[PDB]
Amino acid sequence: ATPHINAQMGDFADVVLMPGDPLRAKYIAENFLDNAVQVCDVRNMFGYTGTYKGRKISVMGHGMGIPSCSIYVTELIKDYGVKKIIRVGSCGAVNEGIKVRDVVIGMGACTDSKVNRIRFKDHDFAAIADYKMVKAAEEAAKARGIDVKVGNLFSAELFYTPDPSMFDVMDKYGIVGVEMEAAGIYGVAAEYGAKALAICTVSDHIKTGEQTTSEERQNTFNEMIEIALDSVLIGDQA
Amino acid sequence: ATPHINAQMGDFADVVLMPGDPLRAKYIAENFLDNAVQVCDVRNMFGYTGTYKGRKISVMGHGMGIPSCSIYVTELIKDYGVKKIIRVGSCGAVNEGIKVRDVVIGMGACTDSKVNRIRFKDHDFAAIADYKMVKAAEEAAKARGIDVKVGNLFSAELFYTPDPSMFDVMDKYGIVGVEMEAAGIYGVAAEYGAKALAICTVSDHIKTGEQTTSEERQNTFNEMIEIALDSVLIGDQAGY
Amino acid sequence: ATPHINAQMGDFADVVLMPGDPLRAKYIAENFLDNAVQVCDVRNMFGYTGTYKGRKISVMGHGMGIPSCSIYVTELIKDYGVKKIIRVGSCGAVNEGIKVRDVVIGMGACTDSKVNRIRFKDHDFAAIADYKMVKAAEEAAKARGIDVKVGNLFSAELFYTPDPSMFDVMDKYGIVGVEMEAAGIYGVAAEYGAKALAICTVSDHIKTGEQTTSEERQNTFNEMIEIALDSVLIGDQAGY
Amino acid sequence: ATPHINAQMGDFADVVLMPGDPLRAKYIAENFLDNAVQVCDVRNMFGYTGTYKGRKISVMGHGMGIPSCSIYVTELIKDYGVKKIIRVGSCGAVNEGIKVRDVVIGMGACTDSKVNRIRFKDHDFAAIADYKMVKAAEEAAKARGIDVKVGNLFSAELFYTPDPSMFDVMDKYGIVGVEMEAAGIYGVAAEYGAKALAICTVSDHIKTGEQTTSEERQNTFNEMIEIALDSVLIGDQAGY
Amino acid sequence: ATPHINAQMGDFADVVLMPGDPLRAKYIAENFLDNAVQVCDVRNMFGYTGTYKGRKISVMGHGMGIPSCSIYVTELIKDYGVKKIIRVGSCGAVNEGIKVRDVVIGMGACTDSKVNRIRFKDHDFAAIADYKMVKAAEEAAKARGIDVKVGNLFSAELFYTPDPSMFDVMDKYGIVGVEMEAAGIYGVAAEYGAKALAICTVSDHIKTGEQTTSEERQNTFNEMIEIALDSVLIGDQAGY
Amino acid sequence: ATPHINAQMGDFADVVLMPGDPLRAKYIAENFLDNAVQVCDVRNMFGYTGTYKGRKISVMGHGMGIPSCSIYVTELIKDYGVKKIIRVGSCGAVNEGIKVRDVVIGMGACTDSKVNRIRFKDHDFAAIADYKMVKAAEEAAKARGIDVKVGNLFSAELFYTPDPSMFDVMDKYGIVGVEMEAAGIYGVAAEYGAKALAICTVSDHIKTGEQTTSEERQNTFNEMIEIALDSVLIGDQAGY
Ligand SMILES: O=c1[nH]cnc2c(C[N@@H+]3C[C@H](CO)[C@@H](O)C3)c[nH]c12
Ligand SMILES: O=c1[nH]cnc2c(C[N@@H+]3C[C@H](CO)[C@@H](O)C3)c[nH]c12
Ligand SMILES: O=c1[nH]cnc2c(C[N@@H+]3C[C@H](CO)[C@@H](O)C3)c[nH]c12
Ligand SMILES: O=c1[nH]cnc2c(C[N@@H+]3C[C@H](CO)[C@@H](O)C3)c[nH]c12
Ligand SMILES: O=c1[nH]cnc2c(C[N@@H+]3C[C@H](CO)[C@@H](O)C3)c[nH]c12
Ligand SMILES: O=c1[nH]cnc2c(C[N@@H+]3C[C@H](CO)[C@@H](O)C3)c[nH]c12
Repeated sequence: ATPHINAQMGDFADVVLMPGDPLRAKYIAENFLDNAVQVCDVRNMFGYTGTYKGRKISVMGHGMGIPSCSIYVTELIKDYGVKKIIRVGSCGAVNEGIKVRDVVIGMGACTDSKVNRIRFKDHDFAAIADYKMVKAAEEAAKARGIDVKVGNLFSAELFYTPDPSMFDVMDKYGIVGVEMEAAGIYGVAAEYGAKALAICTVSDHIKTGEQTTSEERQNTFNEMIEIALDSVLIGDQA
Repeated sequence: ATPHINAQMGDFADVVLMPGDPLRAKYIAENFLDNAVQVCDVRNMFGYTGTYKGRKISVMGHGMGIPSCSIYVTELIKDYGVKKIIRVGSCGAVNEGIKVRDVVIGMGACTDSKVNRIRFKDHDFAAIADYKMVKAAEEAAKARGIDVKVGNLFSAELFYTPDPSMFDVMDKYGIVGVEMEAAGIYGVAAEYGAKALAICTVSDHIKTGEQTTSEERQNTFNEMIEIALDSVLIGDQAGY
Repeated sequence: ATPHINAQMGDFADVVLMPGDPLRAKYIAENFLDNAVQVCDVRNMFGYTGTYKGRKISVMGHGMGIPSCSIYVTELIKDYGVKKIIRVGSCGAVNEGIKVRDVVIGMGACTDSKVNRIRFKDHDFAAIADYKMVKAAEEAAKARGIDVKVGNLFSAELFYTPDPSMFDVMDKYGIVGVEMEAAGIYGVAAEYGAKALAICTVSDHIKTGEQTTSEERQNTFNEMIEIALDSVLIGDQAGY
Repeated sequence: ATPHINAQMGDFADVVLMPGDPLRAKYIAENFLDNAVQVCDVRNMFGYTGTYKGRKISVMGHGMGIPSCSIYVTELIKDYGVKKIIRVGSCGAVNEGIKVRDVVIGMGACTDSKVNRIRFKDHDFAAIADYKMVKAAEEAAKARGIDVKVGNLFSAELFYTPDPSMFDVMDKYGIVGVEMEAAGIYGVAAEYGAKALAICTVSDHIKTGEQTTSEERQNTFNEMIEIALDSVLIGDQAGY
Repeated sequence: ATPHINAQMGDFADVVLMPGDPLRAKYIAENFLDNAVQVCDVRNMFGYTGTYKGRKISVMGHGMGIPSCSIYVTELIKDYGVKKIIRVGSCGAVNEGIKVRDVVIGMGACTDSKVNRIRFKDHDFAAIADYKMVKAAEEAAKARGIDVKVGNLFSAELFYTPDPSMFDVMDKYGIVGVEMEAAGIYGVAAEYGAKALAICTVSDHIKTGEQTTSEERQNTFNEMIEIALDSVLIGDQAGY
Repeated sequence: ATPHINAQMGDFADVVLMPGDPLRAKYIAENFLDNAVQVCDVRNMFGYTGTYKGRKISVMGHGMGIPSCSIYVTELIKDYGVKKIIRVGSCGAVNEGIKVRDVVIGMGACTDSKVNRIRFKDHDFAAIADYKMVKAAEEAAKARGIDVKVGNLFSAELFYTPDPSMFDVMDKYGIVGVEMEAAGIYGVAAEYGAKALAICTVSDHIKTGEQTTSEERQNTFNEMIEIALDSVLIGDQAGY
């Protein structure tokens, strides 16, 4: 066991879906997997393993923000043999053409965190997803007739930002959604030589102020989950 | 409600103890407070309000790392009228003379986060506790005969750091414990005009490799909790 | 006319292939395009427009390094209506699994340049290609039976670097090739609302020392050219 | 013996009061210590040793600015065996409720200098005073009925700042005074394993433009001296 | 041969004039040198060697921007035995009193590039010319009755800058011209132990918007060439 | 009067020589100027005005380090009408061919200070001397048969540096002397539109350990004083 995960090697599948909300992981396990079993619950950070169409798949919360998800992702990779991480998150939109409930896929993630500069000799690391995982997710979406935008996320350090003018800069630069984790997840994946992807559902609009309820974020973002799960199967086939 | 707390204004006391672990907050509420009631549970981040020797006090988890605790601390101050935050955390020691289960108090907190540079025009903001809160914590510890070191914490971004040589730099500079939150909490406190303090129990020795179990971290760090709660009463005194 | 391009609006197609070397552009126009006409030659930076399998396409050199290519790409987009840029470059390999003449596609581009920090309030801009352009290139490669790797490039400021230890960091982080341009091109595309992709042919192995000749770089990297041109046709398909 | 101090080991007490102004050091020695003797004068930077209530105490100027004071503080600690440094300085107020002649105590010191980034791998070092020294000064002030604010100083590089908008930022973040030294002194004390504290008298109001005369700064800031001296005796107590 | 220069040792003189434009190099070689022969042409980057009043002199393009010119200048110095580089460039004026066709000499060059930080442990390297080269050029100009301003250039990374407000900062600080190369050439010269100088003719006024044609930049900036060539002879003198 | 200078407009000449050490300023005034009178003495920072060969000249200490000298030089320029500042300092050598007592001239000054980044939007300001002042000083030296090196100083923040490996980088980049002021003085001069120069006598060798005494630094660096004063008269010449 680790300080953060009360599980043993083998308890996780080699692919893990990760929302920041452990109650969304519970929702995913109970409603999309067969034979689901809870495998960890330290700090209430619930993780589960079950099967989807014959395929062993895990789902586990990562908490909010880069330093939180970095602990969980690093442990899964280095202690539990995990090969692929798919973050299944929420995000706030800054572009007028991107609506609440749209699904976006972060091929890259910008950030105002220092973590990748710490890794990368204070130069610019382009925090990117694994291409084949991006392609598999886009393809899974198309097959279900779900529209997705593939582009840059922005992984924010401060949800309550003292610099809101930066949202306009994000919009100008084509950022598809604001969250707080992907750039960190992609940094860990590169560091440890694993593969990662972040898929998010727009849960609020930073410009219009439109919101979803805590309950909707927890229980109703089903399209991203279907896309994520199908993309796992597509990945196995190639 | 806010996106992260399903409570109403008035539901929290004006002072809140905050461990990173919502199960530690549950433990504190159930074992140290009278009249305890759970006031929130979004994302499993449990928060409670009760009384300690008659004084209304809340306790709530803040999650791990600066971006997480910044969310919760900001909301408590700006949305729930909270005046004082006492982080009751764990930490790793870098100094050979600081032992697992030692209690330390962060008058200041160093960090490798960018959050305070973002706030402070890319200059060095010294992330500090409120002085009277520090003094009250130290004097609560003295009364109970619990030894404490008061000094600099280091709030790390990366628990699994790619730069372990930094630990010896921290030690050379007198850092008393490594955690992942205080510098962010002190930044929010200054930005929003409130007061904060971080008190931590050493749960790991970073030099030797010693690590307490998950369960120990959750339910057995009683000294810091006693100090924290007594410090609230001390700090309430007229003219303290 | 601009200071760097003596051409008229309309003289370029809405897609432009850009090698660093204006003589590689000449090679491409003369050997891969039909009815090519030279449209510019300021500073010996040759550009041409012709057709490929009926589709109007331009090819123009961008010189070496981020500041050079930034000028040409910016002008093409803002002054010449160009919508899509495909850099067709060379690069150095840092991974021993990657060989001279391998073709790599930069879905992202790391850099030690300050240009994106200048644009992006000193934060980390993830300099990325347009996804549909990456997909079209990878599919064009497959249709030709050409192996490719899709990953991070590193756009270097100093070819003669004072810090060769950085190559090992690049390799550890999975950089598929070192060049000097993509991160700048991707920054311009995003700043000006256009689309870009960099495909490169490995021309040097930085670990082993293998180095192709100038003539080889100029006239013999055909596979990347084939992939770029084919990818334009794929990218044109309605609904792609 | 050192390039900046023409004294011998033993000439300084283990506690040194340090104003920036060597003439304020002379004022202090002549008016607050008994039997003070001058022990150094290189570069006109006067230092003295005498007794206060029989207790050996030194006072010596440190010049203006982080690089100047760092030289002197470093030498005192590493070459003259000094254990505690109490800066007795002036400062400019940025908060309207803070007045000329108010005494402030720097539990922390923010800065726009690069010196601590140089020491601390380019991370944020929270430049803090020694806690017991803060507490002793605070308590000495209360015993004399002198109000003091305990909080963050801001140690500035440029007295004539090109960025006066930063003063508004300091005020919003609760900075109690602007001086030019504490963050550097605190950085030295941590690097060399000693203890330090900065106590300052407000000599300038940065918002209103009020400025005391050079005469006043040199010979009339008596309260901070009384507090500093009393705090030495308080801090000497075995179990303090 | 190198990947950028198809010449051998001995093909270049020990002093090389370098415009960014290889066609300006051709112009110089054809009209100001005797018996100029073309010694390289890779990537269309023309270089020539002839004589001026019997003295062996080379002229070669360096392309646009710091990363491009760094390649060529580094190769000339380390692979071709070159001792002195004289950039003969264009530049944009930011001062009202500096006019198109004025000749300026960069004793130093500011920059927004990261290259010298990369070289100089992230500190500030003052990118400066060789003093005697500055003196020879200034004296050559005076002997010709040509007025020159000697001061700081600014070597820009982005010609199409997203921060035009920086031009006013340059003007306030006395920058005599903005180009894109000098700070990088000066860093290479210092890194490799050679000597360099940048002399530039104002081709654009950034404040007034006035411009010259590409043809003018290429074929008509004669005063800087005459000054540069005269300065080589002056600088050759024993005891200069 | 200012808080740092107890003099009135007119008390200073329009050129001021400035050592860091106010006792060296006294020495210069008493032994090199005619009819010198002391014009200021706040914080023991002695300043004087007299004549050299009939020319009105001032000499005043600036203290140690960039923040200290920035105060005095800024006041001299903006409050006392000063046009030219000649720092007459000491420095440490890092190159094995530069010896104690050699005289060097800082045409540029590198620095690890943040001051010019603060001024210059976080870019690289090349902190340079005024060209005619450098030329006049070099030519004054030659006329006295005094050999001088003209190049980059390094203005250090931390005399007791925690990074002595930086000295090798300085040597590799051709730094002629290490002091603690020039880069600051040059930035002030540029900010306020005045002119400055730093001439320094090597007072110790950072590589070999060789030193000079406090008394030698104060009273025996005559060559640099003679050069500085002579350079004033040369610089006054019409048309120089
Ligand atoms: O406005 C926003 N800023 C930053 N992140 C988010 C997200 C995505 N998640 C939600 C959660 C903070 O609410 C953190 O894990 C990032 C939704 N909306 C926003
Ligand atoms: O070894 C350590 N490194 C960094 N932080 C901590 C802490 C403090 N908390 C505990 C939790 C990570 O275990 C995060 O909220 C920071 C205990 N031990 C260590
Ligand atoms: O070894 C290398 N380092 C950096 N870039 C390149 C490239 C790519 N191009 C080629 C050209 C430098 O030769 C510049 O445009 C970058 C090939 N090899 C290397
Ligand atoms: O207005 C101010 N700005 C910055 N520092 C100070 C100080 C403190 N000291 C005084 C002295 C500059 O006068 C230097 O040692 C810093 C007093 N007033 C001000
Ligand atoms: O307006 C300008 N900004 C930056 N550089 C230049 C130059 C000097 N050269 C010209 C060329 C870019 O046109 C590049 O090599 C730098 C002339 N005008 C300007
Ligand atoms: O070794 C050295 N490091 C930095 N500066 C100096 C100097 C020049 N002055 C002397 C003085 C520090 O002793 C400060 O004003 C800079 C001489 N030697 C050294």
